[PDB]
Amino acid sequence: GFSDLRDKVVIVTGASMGIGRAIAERFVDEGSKVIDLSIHDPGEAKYDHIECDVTNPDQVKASIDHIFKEYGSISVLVNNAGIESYGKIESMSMGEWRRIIDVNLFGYYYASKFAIPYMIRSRDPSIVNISSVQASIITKNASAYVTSKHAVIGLTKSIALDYAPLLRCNAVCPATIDTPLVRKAAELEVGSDPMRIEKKISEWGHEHPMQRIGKPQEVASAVAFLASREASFITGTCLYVDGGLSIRAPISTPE
Amino acid sequence: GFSDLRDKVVIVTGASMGIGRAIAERFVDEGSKVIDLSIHDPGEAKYDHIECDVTNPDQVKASIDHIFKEYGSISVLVNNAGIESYGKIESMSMGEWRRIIDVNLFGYYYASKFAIPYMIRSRDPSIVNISSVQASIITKNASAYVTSKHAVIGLTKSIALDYAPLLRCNAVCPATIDTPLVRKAAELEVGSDPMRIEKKISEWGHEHPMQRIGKPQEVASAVAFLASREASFITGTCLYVDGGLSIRAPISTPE
Amino acid sequence: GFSDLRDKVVIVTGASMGIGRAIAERFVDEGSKVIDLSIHDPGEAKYDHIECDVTNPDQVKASIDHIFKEYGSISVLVNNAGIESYGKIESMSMGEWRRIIDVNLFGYYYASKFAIPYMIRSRDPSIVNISSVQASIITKNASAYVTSKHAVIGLTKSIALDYAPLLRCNAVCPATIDTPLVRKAAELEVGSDPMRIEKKISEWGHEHPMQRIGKPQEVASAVAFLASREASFITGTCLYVDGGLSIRAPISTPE
Amino acid sequence: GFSDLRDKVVIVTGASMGIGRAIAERFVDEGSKVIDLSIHDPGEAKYDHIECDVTNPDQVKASIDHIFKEYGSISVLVNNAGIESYGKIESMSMGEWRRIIDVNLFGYYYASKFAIPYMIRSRDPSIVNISSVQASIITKNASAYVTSKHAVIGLTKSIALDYAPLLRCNAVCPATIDTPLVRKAAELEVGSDPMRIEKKISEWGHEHPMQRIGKPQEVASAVAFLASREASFITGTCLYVDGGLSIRAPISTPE
Repeated sequence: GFSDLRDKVVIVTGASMGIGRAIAERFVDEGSKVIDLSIHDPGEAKYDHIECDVTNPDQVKASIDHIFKEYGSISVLVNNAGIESYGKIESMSMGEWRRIIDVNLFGYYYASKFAIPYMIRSRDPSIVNISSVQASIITKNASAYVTSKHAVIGLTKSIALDYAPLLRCNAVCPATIDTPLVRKAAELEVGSDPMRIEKKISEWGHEHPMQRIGKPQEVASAVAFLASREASFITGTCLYVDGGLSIRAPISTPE
Repeated sequence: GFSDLRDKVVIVTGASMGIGRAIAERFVDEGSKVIDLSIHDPGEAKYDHIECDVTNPDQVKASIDHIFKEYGSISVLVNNAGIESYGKIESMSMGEWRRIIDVNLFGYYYASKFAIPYMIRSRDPSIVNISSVQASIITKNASAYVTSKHAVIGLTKSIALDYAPLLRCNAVCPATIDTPLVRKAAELEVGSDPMRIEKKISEWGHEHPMQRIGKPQEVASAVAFLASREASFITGTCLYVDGGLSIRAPISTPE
Repeated sequence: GFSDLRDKVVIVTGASMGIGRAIAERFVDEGSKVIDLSIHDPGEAKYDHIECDVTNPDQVKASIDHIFKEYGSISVLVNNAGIESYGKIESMSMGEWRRIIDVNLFGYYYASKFAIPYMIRSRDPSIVNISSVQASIITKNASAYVTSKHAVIGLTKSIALDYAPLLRCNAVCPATIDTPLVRKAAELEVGSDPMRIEKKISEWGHEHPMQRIGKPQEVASAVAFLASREASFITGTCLYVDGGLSIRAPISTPE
Repeated sequence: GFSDLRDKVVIVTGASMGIGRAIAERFVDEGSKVIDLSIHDPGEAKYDHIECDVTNPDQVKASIDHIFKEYGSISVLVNNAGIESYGKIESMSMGEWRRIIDVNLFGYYYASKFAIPYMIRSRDPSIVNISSVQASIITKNASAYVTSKHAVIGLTKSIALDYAPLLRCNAVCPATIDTPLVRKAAELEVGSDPMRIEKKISEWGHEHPMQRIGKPQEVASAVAFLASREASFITGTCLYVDGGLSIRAPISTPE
């Protein structure tokens, strides 16, 4: 582990499930003081939780003031809350398309905007944004999702450049990870039959050079590294946690 | 020139000045039937113009519907309309930040969403999105702008993947170009002295390996190429027109 | 076409077949004075040919002096000559691995090294290096090939930076193109049966968003553009001619 | 620290000084059994050393064979040995240019080629190649160096794709780091005045958003992370340790 994360105040958005939850759980294991900002209840959890809608600037600011005055500081902000729906730019309603941008992008902008003034009062604060391997190689009929993930990269670089050297800001670009959302994605394609869903997830896993999809904990490992002093000279980049997906051309060669 | 562009219907957003105007004029010179969609009147111009605010999806749709009925088709759409304001995430109001995203990203989404259905009714239609070199290397205190330009790359890949092989979609990533916006950016730093401004612009020029800033017609050449059949197997990419800016590290070496 | 290429002296290496030949043929159509530098005879061709081994620095220099003194100048150098063989870093002999680097990299370095002193005496000389989409997304068991293609990108950037603004240097990154080499690649996998080879090539084509492999002429179009004045502010980049291959993740989504 | 590294056999090339020495010392601190393969003796060090010229494949193979017989396995290989000389493609002799490629690229190919067969006999082996920020943004008159660093990225992807999921392979892309090589690079520009040298180094430091150059231990932190199980789903990528250098455009904006 990273001993410097102990006792540090860490905020994770959208951590009541999946990747966000594995991230919150890793920081708890690192001895940090973790606060989950999300609309859903994480139920039984080793970390604190605050009902908060990341797209509601008034709720976000208030939740961040509560954390700072209650804890005394904020060292790490992990922007993770996000969503996805499918459809061509032609069929998906404009409302649904803007909503995806609002959650996946504006939610990061709001949390970052209000947390930064408090974070820079701490020693070496760090922000980690969860993007996607789709900030590079993309999927079909995911216009809004793909756009928001590219936008997150731009926000990450600009925050990194605007606040260096006091604060660092990096992104994590995961490929297919074993989460409920990915489970839903499979289902929306092969039905509710959980065994077919397993064959589907397996097909995706085999497209990754590592021959399997990733685990939430593996994304959390990258987040913990980037948030620690071990990444002291690392800022403005995306650490790809994709089992080699982004460097693989789907073209066979003689074996 | 690119002969296949003659007589084809080409829509260019924000073509009343700068890069947009240079793009419209190049297509006119190619013999294309050009329509400018912007809020400002380009005065005496060889291309057609329709008053249109790209952040208004209803006006965008109406404008595009009208063009199709009046001209019979739409083969090329060039999304160029954009704006830039400066400020740290903490100082720029949320409204202004959001307004930059509205024009720079949603404007491209709206124009694309409504033109595509018509475009796929023509032979090998093409869309070219003007992004920026800042889709890779960025400037300070330009959070909203930088974010919007990264987002445009995502939208570009999505459209390219969603509609290939029927329609192609690419972007152009310009570095510093001689336009009113850029002259204004310099003025915001050095004042109205045409001598002190030329100095600031010459400074930026010397930062580019080509030792000068680009000309609008140079960006227009890249747009015409990508919109033409000379780029029939090119889709989903960004053609950098940056005089080498994006590949230069600002670290001296012996000489 | 690009009227500025007329009467210009253009050198193309490895142009007795495939991509290199389509490139030579395009410049001839542009009215340029084309000279093919290759070890094989292009037979009946509308352009000049000089028996030359690109890996032989003495042969390269001599061939370039012959061209310059005979023609009076050199405006464009297209480095294309290359090769490929398959095998894990473990099985392929070291001799075969170095040979691939020698042809795909050192051959570009030699031709560039000797042509540059003559080119910079011309107005706006241009160099175009043929790399590959594998300078980004790669194939398996192609260690030496993939490495050489990444190296070509580095050589391109450095030549661009070292000689700007007098001379420009760019690369073209093609994906699967209909060439004899690609035909051989298929065969080495599915046998000599030309019909199975067709089903194989078709499978590759369908992996590209454009749903087909590229044509040599389409690569030549990109080369002609980059070599012309239309690309006057373009230097140090790679123009991807990949039908969208490099931006596509091999992950299905709900349709 | 990364507990899984304790007791594992780690080979580091060019670990007698600078980044290489910092990497060896970090692994020693992790409890690993470290062996340095270089031509220079690291003097009194906690890690083991074997006299070895990485451009000699026979000596590399012999050294690696010996390590495996003496230690029982090899879990990590860190390719770091490298050199840098400056000069325009026209002035640097072909021999020196080629020598840079021999050490910087072939040295990595040789060490990897001979260690891999042994490495796949251990549990989750890992290779980390030290590339450079110049695999993206480059410096002038560093043709061979820049070319070699791009090539290293290609070799890295290939190894990653060829041996996944058994073995992982990633690279680290360091910007300016405080090492003897860098101090020497500065001296080549400003002389031996420790005051004038510190000035040159401070100049380079201010070019990085972090406002300082990196420390060798910071590069070592990234290497240890990638070599550990904390990066089990990370392969084929380059982790940039550049203090933000690669995402900064050298163009001023109002403030």
